[PDB]
Amino acid sequence: SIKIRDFGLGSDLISLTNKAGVTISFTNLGARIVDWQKDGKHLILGFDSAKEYLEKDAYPGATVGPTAGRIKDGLVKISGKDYILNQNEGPQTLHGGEESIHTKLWTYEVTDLGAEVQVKFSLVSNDGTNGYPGKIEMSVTHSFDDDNKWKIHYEAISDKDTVFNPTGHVYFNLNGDASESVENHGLRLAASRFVPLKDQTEIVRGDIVDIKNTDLDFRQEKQLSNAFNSNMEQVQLVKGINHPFLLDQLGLDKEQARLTLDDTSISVFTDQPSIVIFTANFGDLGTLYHEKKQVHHGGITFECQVSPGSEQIPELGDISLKAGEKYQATTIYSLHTKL
Amino acid sequence: SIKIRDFGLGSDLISLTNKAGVTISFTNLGARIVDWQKDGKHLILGFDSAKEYLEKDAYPGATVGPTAGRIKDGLVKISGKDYILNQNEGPQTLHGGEESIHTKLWTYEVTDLGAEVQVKFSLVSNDGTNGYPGKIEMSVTHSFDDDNKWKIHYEAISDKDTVFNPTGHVYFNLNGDASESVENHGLRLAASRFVPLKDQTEIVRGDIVDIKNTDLDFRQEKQLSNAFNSNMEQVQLVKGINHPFLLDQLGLDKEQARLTLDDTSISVFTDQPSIVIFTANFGDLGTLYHEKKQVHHGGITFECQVSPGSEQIPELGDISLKAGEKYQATTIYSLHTKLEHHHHHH
Ligand SMILES: OC[C@H]1O[C@@H](O)[C@H](O)[C@@H](O)[C@@H]1O
Ligand code: NA
Repeated sequence: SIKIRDFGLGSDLISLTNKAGVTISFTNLGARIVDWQKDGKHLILGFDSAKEYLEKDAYPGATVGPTAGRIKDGLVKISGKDYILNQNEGPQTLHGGEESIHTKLWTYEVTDLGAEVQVKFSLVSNDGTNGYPGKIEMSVTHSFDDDNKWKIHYEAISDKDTVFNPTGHVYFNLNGDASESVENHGLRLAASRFVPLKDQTEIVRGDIVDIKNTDLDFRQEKQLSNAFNSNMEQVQLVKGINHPFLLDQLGLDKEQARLTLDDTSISVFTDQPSIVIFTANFGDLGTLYHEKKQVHHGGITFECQVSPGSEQIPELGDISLKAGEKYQATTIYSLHTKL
Repeated sequence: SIKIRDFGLGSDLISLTNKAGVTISFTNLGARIVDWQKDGKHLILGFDSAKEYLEKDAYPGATVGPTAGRIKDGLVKISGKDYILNQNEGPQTLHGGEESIHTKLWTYEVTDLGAEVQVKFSLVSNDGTNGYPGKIEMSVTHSFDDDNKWKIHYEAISDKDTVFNPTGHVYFNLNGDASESVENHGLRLAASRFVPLKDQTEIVRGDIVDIKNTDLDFRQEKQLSNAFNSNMEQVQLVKGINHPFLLDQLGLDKEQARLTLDDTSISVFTDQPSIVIFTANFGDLGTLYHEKKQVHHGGITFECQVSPGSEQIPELGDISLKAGEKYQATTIYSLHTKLEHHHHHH
């Protein structure tokens, strides 16, 4: 079934309940995922109204871009030309700059296919918006089906050469409670390398490091506490994890990662080359979710996209988008319950 | 009372009924007025869903900006610097460029004051959007009261020195039918001069002309047909009216314009210096409004703002906005009955 309701400030809340009784909800504010629940338990983090997002934290579950992550000095070069983007974190351009697409009301249309329901959100990024050449017509399709597969499909077209590399910012918490650390969760991840950060500014350091046999090797399922109790300078630098992991094998068919807690597991699939993992290293902040004080490590993201830092490490890839070219991306979060 | 419902594509329809039974409605898509009715008659032009606006004509009743009208070659000078804005009408920048504010979903909050209800829509124009320095935090408050006054209040603040001169794009048609020309309406307008357009591109000519005693003089109420039937060059150039009228006496207190049809009048008050009037000179385009094919001259706007062309005619004004300086503009449309005797035949 589908239900639509006012989410606050003119935003809407779209909730889909599949054949299994599983419920997922989104909002046009930032084309984002608001909740995901089973047997009355939430699997991800989210607020209860639009205002909260706006007052507390605008990132959770949002579509971020046009470029996800940090860009050193807000500088990108397009067609051999230097362009300076909005700087919203020191000299860096983080998640597209201030007041980005995650804070806009996107238009949308719901398409019911029976076993699957789709919600297509659309937004036009005007040429010059936050320094980015455009215009960029974008759409993000969130769909949910009877197999408990939540999928995100992106598309974009620009009138001019530009840069484009958005991501989905859902935070998972299989504990179903923000006051509870995800350290008890088990993680498996098909990445043998990672991108170290320079320093507390969180810009990339400049190199690619092999994680094989370190506290960050999750090629074999392991509990998070491990990584969390590590003395790796990199873990110590951010106070948990806040890094791009390079997937070993590319392709939407491969389970790139798996988050498990008890009989509940989330599998991640993407056509992207990297997964940025952030463990809600907020320390004492205590943001409130469902009236629950958030704890350091009370959440974890799987941001699938091209690794940030390509400006300095070209090997990472290239986020350019040429005029007329159609950008496409897909990421899937599949839910499974053991028997 | 207040009612809200989905209007399509994610936009909402906010409907107000005052104590007099008059209803009016708005949508967050372009912080725009959708309808205004009296005794079941539409006083304005509007569509029935959000998709219509996007598919047929996105301007009607919208809030347009950041700069209303045409900027020759999309060129503005901001604090000694030249800036080139999005050019969406040939080399011209018309109504802030492509996919401007009128096309966006604004957030909004409703404030019930009893005899008055306010709908405050908000949006942020990011720095550099369509070439405009920002960011610009904007808000438009549409309000309706028990006295039948519909008021629009604009507010804005920029992080950088920029330009700002927005307007409301409502179209009136007292016939309550798009297929009926407004040439049968009576018009009174407190303006002695107007700004002629150079040619079909519609940029300003460069001069200010005195229209007293011409077919464009409405200081004393006259039927619109007088204008429509005129062969004055300017009328012929645009096939009707599509010009800025320089108000003679400024001030929010003065009735600058009055549009009448029989027993109904719409009075216009504003704190702006000019009123740009466009009479839906669409020829046989025939856009469908409520299943009625719109006729040439099947509507009229009163866009209150600083006149367009100040780039070329400095005398018109200064639409610049200094960083940190707060912009405000107020326009009011008031509805009356039997204000005067208007008994004609066309
Ligand atoms: O689409 C509506 C537009 O039509 C043009 O002919 C007018 O000059 C514009 O001012 C008006 O907003
Ligand atoms: Na809504």
